[PDB]
Amino acid sequence: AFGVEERNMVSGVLTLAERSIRSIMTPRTDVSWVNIDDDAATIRQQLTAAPHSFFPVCRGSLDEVVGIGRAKDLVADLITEGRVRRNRLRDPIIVHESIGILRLMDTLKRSRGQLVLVADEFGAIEGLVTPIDVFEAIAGEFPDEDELP
Amino acid sequence: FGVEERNMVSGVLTLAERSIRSIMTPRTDVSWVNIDDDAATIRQQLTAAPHSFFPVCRGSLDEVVGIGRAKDLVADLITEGRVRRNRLRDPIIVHESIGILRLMDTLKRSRGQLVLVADEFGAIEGLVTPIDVFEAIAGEFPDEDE
Amino acid sequence: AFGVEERNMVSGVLTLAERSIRSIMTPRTDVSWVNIDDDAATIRQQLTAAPHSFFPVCRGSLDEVVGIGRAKDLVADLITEGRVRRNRLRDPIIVHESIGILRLMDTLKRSRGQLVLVADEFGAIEGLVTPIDVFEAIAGEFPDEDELP
Amino acid sequence: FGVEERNMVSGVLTLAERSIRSIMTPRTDVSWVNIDDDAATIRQQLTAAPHSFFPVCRGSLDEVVGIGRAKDLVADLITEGRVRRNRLRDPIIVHESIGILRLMDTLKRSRGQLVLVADEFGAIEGLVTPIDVFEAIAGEFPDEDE
Amino acid sequence: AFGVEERNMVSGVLTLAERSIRSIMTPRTDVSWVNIDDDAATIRQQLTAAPHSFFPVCRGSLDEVVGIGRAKDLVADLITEGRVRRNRLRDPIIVHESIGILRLMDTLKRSRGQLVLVADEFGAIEGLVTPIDVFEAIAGEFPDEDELP
Amino acid sequence: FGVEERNMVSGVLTLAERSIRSIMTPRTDVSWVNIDDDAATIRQQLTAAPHSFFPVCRGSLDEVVGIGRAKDLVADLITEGRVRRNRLRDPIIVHESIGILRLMDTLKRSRGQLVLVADEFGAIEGLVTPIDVFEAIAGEFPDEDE
Amino acid sequence: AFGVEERNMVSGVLTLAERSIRSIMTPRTDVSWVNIDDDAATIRQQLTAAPHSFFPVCRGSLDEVVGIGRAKDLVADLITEGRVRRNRLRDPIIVHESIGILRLMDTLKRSRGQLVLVADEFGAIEGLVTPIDVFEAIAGEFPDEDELP
Amino acid sequence: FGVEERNMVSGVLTLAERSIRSIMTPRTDVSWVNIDDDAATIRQQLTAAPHSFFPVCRGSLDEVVGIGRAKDLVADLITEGRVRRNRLRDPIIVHESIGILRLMDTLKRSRGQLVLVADEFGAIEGLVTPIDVFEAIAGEFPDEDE
Ligand SMILES: Nc1ncnc2c1ncn2[C@@H]1O[C@H](COP(=O)(O)OP(=O)(O)O)[C@@H](O)[C@H]1O
Ligand SMILES: Nc1ncnc2c1ncn2[C@@H]1O[C@H](COP(=O)(O)OP(=O)(O)O)[C@@H](O)[C@H]1O
Ligand SMILES: Nc1ncnc2c1ncn2[C@@H]1O[C@H](COP(=O)(O)OP(=O)(O)O)[C@@H](O)[C@H]1O
Ligand SMILES: Nc1ncnc2c1ncn2[C@@H]1O[C@H](COP(=O)(O)OP(=O)(O)O)[C@@H](O)[C@H]1O
Ligand SMILES: Nc1ncnc2c1ncn2[C@@H]1O[C@H](COP(=O)(O)OP(=O)(O)O)[C@@H](O)[C@H]1O
Ligand SMILES: Nc1ncnc2c1ncn2[C@@H]1O[C@H](COP(=O)(O)OP(=O)(O)O)[C@@H](O)[C@H]1O
Ligand SMILES: Nc1ncnc2c1ncn2[C@@H]1O[C@H](COP(=O)(O)OP(=O)(O)O)[C@@H](O)[C@H]1O
Ligand SMILES: Nc1ncnc2c1ncn2[C@@H]1O[C@H](COP(=O)(O)OP(=O)(O)O)[C@@H](O)[C@H]1O
Ligand SMILES: [Mg+2]
Ligand SMILES: [Mg+2]
Ligand SMILES: [Mg+2]
Ligand SMILES: [Mg+2]
Ligand SMILES: [Mg+2]
Ligand SMILES: [Mg+2]
Ligand SMILES: [Mg+2]
Ligand SMILES: [Mg+2]
Ligand SMILES: [Mg+2]
Ligand SMILES: [Mg+2]
Ligand SMILES: [Mg+2]
Ligand SMILES: [Mg+2]
Ligand SMILES: [Mg+2]
Ligand SMILES: [Mg+2]
Ligand SMILES: [Mg+2]
Ligand SMILES: [Mg+2]
Ligand SMILES: [Mg+2]
Ligand SMILES: [Mg+2]
Ligand SMILES: [Mg+2]
Ligand SMILES: [Mg+2]
Ligand SMILES: [Mg+2]
Ligand SMILES: [Mg+2]
Ligand SMILES: [Mg+2]
Ligand SMILES: [Mg+2]
Ligand SMILES: [Mg+2]
Ligand SMILES: [Mg+2]
Ligand SMILES: [Mg+2]
Ligand SMILES: [Mg+2]
Repeated sequence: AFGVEERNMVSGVLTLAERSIRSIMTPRTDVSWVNIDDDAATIRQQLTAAPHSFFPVCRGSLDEVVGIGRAKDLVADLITEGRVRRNRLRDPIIVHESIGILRLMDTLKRSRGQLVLVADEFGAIEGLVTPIDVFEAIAGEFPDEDELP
Repeated sequence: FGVEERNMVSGVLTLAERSIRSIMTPRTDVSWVNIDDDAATIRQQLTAAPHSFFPVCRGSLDEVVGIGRAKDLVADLITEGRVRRNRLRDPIIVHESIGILRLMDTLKRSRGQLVLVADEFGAIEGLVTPIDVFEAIAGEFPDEDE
Repeated sequence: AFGVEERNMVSGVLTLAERSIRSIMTPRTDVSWVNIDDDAATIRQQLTAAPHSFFPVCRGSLDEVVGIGRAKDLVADLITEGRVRRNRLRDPIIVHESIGILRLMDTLKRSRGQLVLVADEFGAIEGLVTPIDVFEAIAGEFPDEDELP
Repeated sequence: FGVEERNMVSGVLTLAERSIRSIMTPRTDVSWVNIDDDAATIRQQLTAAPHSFFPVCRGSLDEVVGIGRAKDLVADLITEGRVRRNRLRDPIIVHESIGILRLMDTLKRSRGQLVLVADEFGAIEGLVTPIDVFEAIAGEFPDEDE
Repeated sequence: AFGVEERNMVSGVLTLAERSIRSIMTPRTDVSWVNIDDDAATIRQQLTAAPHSFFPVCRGSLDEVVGIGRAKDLVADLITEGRVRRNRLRDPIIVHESIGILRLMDTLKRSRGQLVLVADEFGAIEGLVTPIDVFEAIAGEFPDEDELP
Repeated sequence: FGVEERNMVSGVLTLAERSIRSIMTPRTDVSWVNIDDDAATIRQQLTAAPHSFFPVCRGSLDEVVGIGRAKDLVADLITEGRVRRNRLRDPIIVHESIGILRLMDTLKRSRGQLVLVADEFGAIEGLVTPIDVFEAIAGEFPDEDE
Repeated sequence: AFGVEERNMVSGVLTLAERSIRSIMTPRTDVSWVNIDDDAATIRQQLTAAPHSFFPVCRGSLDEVVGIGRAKDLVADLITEGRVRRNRLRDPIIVHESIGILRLMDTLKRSRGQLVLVADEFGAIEGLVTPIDVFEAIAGEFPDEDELP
Repeated sequence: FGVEERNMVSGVLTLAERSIRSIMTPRTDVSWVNIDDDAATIRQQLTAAPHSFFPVCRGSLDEVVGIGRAKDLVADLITEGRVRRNRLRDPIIVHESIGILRLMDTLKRSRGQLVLVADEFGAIEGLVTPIDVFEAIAGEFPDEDE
């Protein structure tokens, strides 16, 4: 009744509680984030080149997060107003890496499509996670358009 | 405790038995862009919906021209006053009968783009993304507007 | 002799004196304004994307109004000189929101096509108004190209 | 007082009786761009006139190619040395006999663009914007050069 | 043997010594100058939009002249190096407006195709002049591509 | 003194008697761009010469394709690796027999662009700008390399 | 058995030890270098316009070298992130001009395709060299795409 | 000492006797871009290899479409999602039998671009750059990955 795919997924589920958030998250070095101080042309190019829809919007560096922006809203602001509208950003959802995957899933269920940032106590961004990252731990890779197929 | 794992295992072991119809976003809930709408109408639709990809169609849902990314559509609508057809992505379309395991292989190859479910005559029955499959294993991940 | 359209317009006229400027003006959040400190490419994009012909030109923020610019003149300056020519701007016409619509109409008649800014005593811009905004209070919506039809 | 309201009400109640001819900017006062003029001539014309939209024509007013926004025309003239035809807006044109109430519906749909008034043979009789109708109700809103 | 054209030119010659440099020069407000602090895209656009070949290159404002640049050299620098190369600029030739046209002609003969700046004792640029400006005083207008024909 | 004026008046009164041949830059001194040269060669030629406008030709001077502005040619050569033909200006060409007064009217209409002097078979005899005429009245304004 | 080409190359080899690094290097004035403080559009244009693959990446001026960048990596960073990623740069290899060509060849053999900078004791960049520069001293010119053929 | 010079002189005096085959990068070691690969695959290939120029081919090495510069290919892959054919450089191709001296003349004219070595039927045998010739005189200049 069941085959290799199911067995692998069941194994995945039974190891979630042992794996770290660090092991599944998109790491700091691969975070795509918008520097609100960049010029409109630069940001616009970045938004179209990335496969992602939500972006931390920050002032000068990744750790200086002002909010989370939706690409489709950001592009509109940048074209018509020449800058990101700060008051249109969503509040970040942020967790510590130590909470583990089961607790993180509860948070992701409440995040309504928004990425979750992983940060230390001093506010340093360690990475970010979405439901896809957890699902991959169960069912295997769903690579982005700019990742190996 | 241990319940979350038990429930997820149960979910996995019933995947091959459930239909695509039972997990997909149904036709009635599809957000799609009518390329013949005026630009202000489409712009409003795009910001109001929570989704990032939209079928882009001429006049009705079944008349699919391509799949558009909202962030690209928005820029075109503002700078060109219309959706640029030649910027749209090719649709990925499956028949509902292929089952969830086969659909998962397709979704892995879709690289983030929604997959349309259509009959042999081209009628769109719904659409599906990896989240829809994940929900069958792990419970609901409600959209912003749900 | 008269029908629904006339009755509605007459009702509109007979309620002008009761309605506030706030209720008819384009509000602060929707003001399209040019930041004289932005680069030429950014401003040029903003001017072509907006349906409007006149723009407050400001230094760094909306409240820091230097003058009112005509898009067709601004585009020329930006292309040929790389910047807005400050000395070519028109002096702003500015009223307090409390003056009411009848008095505002007198001002609009004298403004010769230029938008009127609505500001508080401390110089904070609350909005802007043109004859179209008053006419809409009488005759119904005349939506811009980027507003719902 | 109360006079402003009385006068505006009187204006409203005589709208359906007045002709489009009586409120429009007449042919003799139309500012239009001759696409065959040299760039410096058109640039000067555009800055000197108070208007934002111009019929763009080949050789004479009746030979309308499209409607141009001054801010767009200016950029083309400087960067390309000529008016780009394919950037012009489609003209909106009515017959003078349709009356002011019907014209108002057209103006609401024109989204800021002037409406041309022309006869059946294409002769341009004048043009009209919402301001021209508003003046019939509320009195004059003189242009910069009036 | 001679007609209206000759008579007009002879009149022009016989009034040169009475006319001021101010009356023939391109005035300050119409000087096209490059701000070395502008970004490459802005300057490049300015150079192609202008009909002129030589440009004062200045730091922040017209009066802060660093040298005179040749458009064809400037464009090359801007594309390949992203900035104007200061050491490639030519030294400015500068006169006071009071020297009169006959003396200015001697200077123009020595300027080898380069525009001459007209400045006051405090270094404020009042305008610029080339042989065309003097010739126009004799023979009538030779308008630029962006001037009325 | 008074000599400068006397000499300039004498110059004016002999203009209608002098030939275009006698004031033009002769064929042998024409700087022209061979569109078939490699980009580095043309770039070097453009910086080395003092002139701003160049006939752009295919293989030989008489095979004129258009007139190019150095600042435009340079950008094309760097970004495209070649001269873009469709960016060139239309040549203005006169016969040497028209005389200086008529040539002056042409130069006034050329808006800064050099005028070519050619025979009926298309052979380029030289070129002329307002400076060449001015020199006939006022004495030499030597180029950087003269 | 041997002809003019061989004789010339042999002469070249027998004079290497007498020639200076200064005589073969690309001099300071012709170094193509990336200013990490420039905007993405400017740098991108510079990278495509130059025939070179490796570039010193510097902060504000050539002497302030942060590392050596590979064009293909830089372009990717600039498009997707809007800036050069400093941590992806290679460490510079730097020699003093006095070491002579034979010693420099040993260094070039170890540089694995990366250009070698020539600098004084105070860190002023005098030029840069690759194996092509040495080979030209033996076998004659191999001009770049933007150099005379 | 004096040995480096002696060895280099020996190298020079055996150039005309050595084959192109003996100095070229052989077919098996050619890095080439398959234009039909997906963008992420090509992007990874380009960053991983130490080389700057790549033959760009359709399906197999012999099906050469053009030569691409990595920095240009990368930009196209990110902005367009594919290699733009019309941006590629024309290949320079020689037969292995022409010998090293003649090849050096070709390399001097190639302006930095690799030269392909192919047979009369179009089979690519290898490729060569000035470094390959220099190594025959002066010893190895190993690539980053060698
Ligand atoms: N701004 C971002 N920067 C880096 N990675 C991101 C970003 N947003 C999403 N991701 C990653 O993209 C992958 C797919 O996640 P998904 O929820 O489908 O987002 P999206 O479709 O917006 O990329 C996940 O690995 C996720 O961690
Ligand atoms: N255009 C669309 N119309 C209707 N539902 C959609 C659309 N795009 C995605 N969905 C649904 O939204 C839910 C979340 O899917 P996800 O892949 O996160 O897409 P998104 O973030 O773009 O909404 C899924 O149930 C999916 O089927
Ligand atoms: N710079 C501006 N920013 C925001 N709204 C504006 C601006 N200029 C005009 N408007 C609004 O545009 C609408 C139409 O006004 P109108 O006088 O026709 O100006 P325009 O044609 O220049 O847009 C009115 O609601 C007016 O308040
Ligand atoms: N191109 C034009 N030629 C002549 N009159 C015009 C033109 N455009 C507008 N008008 C007139 O200018 C007056 C103000 O109209 P409005 O809609 O404010 O346009 P604008 O601000 O562009 O002049 C109206 O009487 C209108 O008919
Ligand atoms: N940088 C400049 N800014 C403004 N006017 C200029 C400039 N350079 C030349 N001119 C003006 O252009 C006109 C033609 O002069 P000319 O010597 O032919 O220069 P060019 O061909 O470079 O424009 C003259 O009126 C001259 O004063
Ligand atoms: N392409 C060219 N080849 C040869 N002579 C030229 C060329 N362009 C201009 N000249 C000559 O240069 C002199 C100065 O003319 P001018 O109009 O100032 O041009 P420019 O500043 O571009 O050299 C004149 O004698 C003119 O005939
Ligand atoms: N960034 C650079 N700036 C200036 N010259 C360079 C640079 N990189 C290489 N060169 C020069 O280019 C020529 C060819 O060297 P080569 O090793 O083939 O590098 P590339 O192919 O990257 O240009 C040599 O003269 C070398 O000194
Ligand atoms: N696309 C390629 N595939 C395989 N080898 C290459 C390629 N390009 C260059 N080479 C080899 O790399 C070595 C260094 O050559 P060089 O001209 O410095 O090129 P690069 O710096 O681009 O690798 C030479 O042996 C040359 O044959
Ligand atoms: Mg990513
Ligand atoms: Mg989602
Ligand atoms: Mg993962
Ligand atoms: Mg991934
Ligand atoms: Mg939905
Ligand atoms: Mg996704
Ligand atoms: Mg849902
Ligand atoms: Mg608006
Ligand atoms: Mg108006
Ligand atoms: Mg309103
Ligand atoms: Mg409105
Ligand atoms: Mg008028
Ligand atoms: Mg309007
Ligand atoms: Mg009027
Ligand atoms: Mg000028
Ligand atoms: Mg000159
Ligand atoms: Mg003059
Ligand atoms: Mg002039
Ligand atoms: Mg010459
Ligand atoms: Mg000139
Ligand atoms: Mg001369
Ligand atoms: Mg170089
Ligand atoms: Mg190399
Ligand atoms: Mg050398
Ligand atoms: Mg060289
Ligand atoms: Mg290799
Ligand atoms: Mg090379
Ligand atoms: Mg090797």
